[PDB]
Amino acid sequence: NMVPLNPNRIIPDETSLFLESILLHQIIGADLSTIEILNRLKLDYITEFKFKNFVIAKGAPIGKSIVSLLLRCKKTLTLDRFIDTLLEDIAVLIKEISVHPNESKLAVPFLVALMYQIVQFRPSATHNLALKDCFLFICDLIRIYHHVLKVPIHESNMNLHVEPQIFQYELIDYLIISYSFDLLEGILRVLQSHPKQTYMEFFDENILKSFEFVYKLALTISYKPMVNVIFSAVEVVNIITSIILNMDNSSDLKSLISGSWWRDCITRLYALLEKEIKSGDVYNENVDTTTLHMSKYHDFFGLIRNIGDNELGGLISKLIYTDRLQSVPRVISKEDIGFTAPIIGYKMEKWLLKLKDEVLNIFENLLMIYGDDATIVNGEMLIHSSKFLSREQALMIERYVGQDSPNLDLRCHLIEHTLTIIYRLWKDHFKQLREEQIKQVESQLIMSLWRFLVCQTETVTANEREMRDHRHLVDSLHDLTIKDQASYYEDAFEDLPEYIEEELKMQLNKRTGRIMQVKYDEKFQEMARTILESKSFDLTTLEEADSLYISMGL
Amino acid sequence: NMVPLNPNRIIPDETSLFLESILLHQIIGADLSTIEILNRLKLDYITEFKFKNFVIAKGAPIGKSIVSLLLRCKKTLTLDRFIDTLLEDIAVLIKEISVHPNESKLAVPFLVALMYQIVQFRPSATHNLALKDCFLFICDLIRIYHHVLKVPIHVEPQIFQYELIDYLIISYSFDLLEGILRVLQSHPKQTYMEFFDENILKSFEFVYKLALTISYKPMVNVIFSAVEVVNIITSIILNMDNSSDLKSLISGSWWRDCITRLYALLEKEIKSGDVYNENVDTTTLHMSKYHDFFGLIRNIGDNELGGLISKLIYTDRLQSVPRVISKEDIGFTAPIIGYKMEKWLLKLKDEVLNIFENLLMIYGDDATIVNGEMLIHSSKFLSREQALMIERYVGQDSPNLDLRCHLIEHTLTIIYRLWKDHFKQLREEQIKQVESQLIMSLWRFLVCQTETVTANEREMRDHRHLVDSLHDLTIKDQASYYEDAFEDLPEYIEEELKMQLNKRTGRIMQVKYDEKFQEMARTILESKSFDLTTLEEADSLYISMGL
Repeated sequence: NMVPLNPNRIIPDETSLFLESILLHQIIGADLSTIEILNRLKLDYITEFKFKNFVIAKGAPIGKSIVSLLLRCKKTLTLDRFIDTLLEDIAVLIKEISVHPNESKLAVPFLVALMYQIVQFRPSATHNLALKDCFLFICDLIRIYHHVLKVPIHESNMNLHVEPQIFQYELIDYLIISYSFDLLEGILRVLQSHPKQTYMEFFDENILKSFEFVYKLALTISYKPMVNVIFSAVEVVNIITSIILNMDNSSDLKSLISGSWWRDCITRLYALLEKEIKSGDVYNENVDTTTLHMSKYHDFFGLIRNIGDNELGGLISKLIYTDRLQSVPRVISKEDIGFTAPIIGYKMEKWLLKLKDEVLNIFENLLMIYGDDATIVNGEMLIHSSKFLSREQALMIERYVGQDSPNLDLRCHLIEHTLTIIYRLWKDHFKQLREEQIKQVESQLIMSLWRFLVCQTETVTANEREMRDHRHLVDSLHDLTIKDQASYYEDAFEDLPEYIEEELKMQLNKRTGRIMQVKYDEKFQEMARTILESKSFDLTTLEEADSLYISMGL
Repeated sequence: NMVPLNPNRIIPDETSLFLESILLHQIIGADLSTIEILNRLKLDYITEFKFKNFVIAKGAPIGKSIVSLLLRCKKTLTLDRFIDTLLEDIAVLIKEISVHPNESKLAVPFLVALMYQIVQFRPSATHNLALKDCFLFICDLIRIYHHVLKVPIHVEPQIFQYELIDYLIISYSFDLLEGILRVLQSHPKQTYMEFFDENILKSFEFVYKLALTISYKPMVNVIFSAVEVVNIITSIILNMDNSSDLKSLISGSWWRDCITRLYALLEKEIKSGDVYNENVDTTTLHMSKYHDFFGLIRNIGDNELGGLISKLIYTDRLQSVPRVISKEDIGFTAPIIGYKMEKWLLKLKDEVLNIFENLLMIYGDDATIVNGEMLIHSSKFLSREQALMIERYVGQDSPNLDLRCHLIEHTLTIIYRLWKDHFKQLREEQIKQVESQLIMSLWRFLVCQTETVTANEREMRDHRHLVDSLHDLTIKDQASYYEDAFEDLPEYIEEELKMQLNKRTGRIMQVKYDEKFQEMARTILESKSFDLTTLEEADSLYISMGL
């Protein structure tokens, strides 16, 4: 039963694999490895930089120097040390060509991207000090680029959108921001999977405050934000909360994070959830931020996620001359970027949908961070939460079913889950909710519960006769998915073994029922019922709960 | 007691450290990661390139595709297959730029430098098939550059057009042949024969015929490269136990057609005072303003063009054509470079007579290559350099005195083994044609038998203070820097130092030679394998020391 030592192992040098995954590293749509995009850039307003042998001479491609750095500190460090050292060095570079307001700072985006490829090449050994370094670092960089993150909601008269149609530097700023927010996500991840015996370090008031300023610059309630940064900021909020739970000695750091500071998170995050999605004009200047757009004028994927078309990634395939040592880079253009494939809008909206899954689940995570709570959840996480829950009931009904699009099932699963969030709030966090706010939203609460309730008996099919017709009229997308998973996307789900389609006929059927407002899992239905029929609090008037229920029975 | 273990044995991969060396490739003076060097090589004319996935276009740098390969080729290929893939792909590059006379070839020099980091990376790892092919592809590139194949001996007036391009790549490519065959040498003594292909040896015979250019001024970096290639062949010969097979492949015509130009080499002069001077050619080893630098192993001395190798790639601009490497913007403070060049060409002459004495060893029996013409020229070398040393290289206070001593003593070994056993080639033609050289090679070590020269400690120390001052300052550099127990000595180490130095400078003086060497020039006369001197002539030399 020996498992033999292989006396001639060939075990990789992961720092070497890293050196590779750097020198080859290419952003989505680029002509070059983005490292080489660096490697064709000399800049004339930094004659000579050094931090620790990183001379970007007066005649150096910022690449030339950065790749050379990869080589030097490759010879120097071991893996964790090299992660830390590229962090520090590439950062202090990002500063010295970011706080230098007259030079071509297009190294900076891919430098941040390099932060990303670093931290998320070896999030195993990356460590708190340089984590916070790059974190706070590009945070202050985003405070450097106050202009784009805070551009007037509609350019009020005086302010004009007469911009040089320039995703050129628009890319520079936006790219840095989103890439670095994804780097914040990955830093949270190194600590997020890091042992929770050691969670008192990468949390500090400086993390919080830098994020204050940058979060507020991105979720610009007064100006016209962009959806990559909105995604990214709310994702950072999300992982922040994830660790607010996954920190064991939680009371101390929950004291450290200010209650008013989560509050200033969630004012803007409720603001988000109440901002909406106008696909037909998502690639056009729409209404005052109540229309998440990610306009083609500022449009690429992002790093742990690909929401746009990344059309402007193609113009990164014209980002530099690719035949010239450019001093300032090749245009990317806001006008050129963006009847062709509204699947573009559909996948991006499937994101924004998953975004609001993130939002609901991290609102939910807040719900857990406090069992006994404070100003962030003061019945407001019933007000705004159930307001979203009922807004999505009303939208799914009034349009989205029949609108019968890719969104349907994902949205219905996640808003029934936000129903469940309402449920556990109204049961365990039932302690907080006081009269003033249960009166501000008695409406939403009671009738959202009532809507889900008018279903359980379901005398229609209770089977797969023509509720499968419904599975075709709306769940046709998930029918394409059952086809695709059985024919393309499962090693075993070809030649079904006859104990699974017996289940399919009803399971996918109640999936499309949850799409079409009915036949939610008995779990779901009694969740919704018990939220309302909890007579322990007179949410319902006992003499009229009969008039309520008699829409179904009871 | 027991040897201990390790929880996390963290071995960098062989290819990991490979990319280390490769990416940070650098050549003395080429100040860069030579991969980056390559990154500064765009080629407009050729907008179409692809061997094993080698995309290249107008403003698309050779190096951009070099990094491309290096990187994904690490995860694709293994150690030696990585080597081979680089060899063949970057060799297709070598070619299609070489056969592309319209473009300039700044690629091939550092491409070949990359080829060397490859080649050197390991002997055992590197595989002889790949090594085989690399040399063949270099020969194809030389055929593509037929116009600039050799250095034809006044359009050339301080203008480094193709001199810093094709000719620079020629020195690089020649140093590549050299190190290629050196890693072949290092390959174990069992598995040469696949390398031994008359394709290989004929192509080399041609490139040697182009390097030791007797009729056109032969660039000395190239001369060194070629003679070292010959040394490598003769060494792989001494090594392949089944040497009969390799010797069957190497034609007697190959032997002759090479060793004859090696004679024409060993009898070109070594003259420091004019080494870096293009004056009397076919004698003085020029390599002056025209062209001097390292190549791929050579530490030619200053490496004057070294920093210019970096100055070949802009390292500040994308260049389609080479950044000017100035030909005589070059260096010059004091001829310690000429002194080390004397020592360098003296190690070249050493390599020549070394493979000579080495073929005299293996071909101990009758040999069409142990013809005694060997006797003639090699004994000429012996007596000639003996004369030069005792007549001019005395008082000269050089380190090169030691190396001329090496020359004479080693050619003594050669002609002596010729004397002792291998007269089966010899006839009276060579006997009387060179009897003076042999017999006086004999007496020069005979007369040393006095042993009353030193006999003491007050005189040879001063003799070295006189002439050996150089190697004395070097034994002091030794006592100070280059060894370990030069402190609180056991009273034998310093004594050995002084005996060795004293006998050493004596050996510079052609007196008090190693008594083994005294006998190993006595026995040729006194042992009657050949009675050079009759009884009416032997005493005529016996008188010159007493006897």
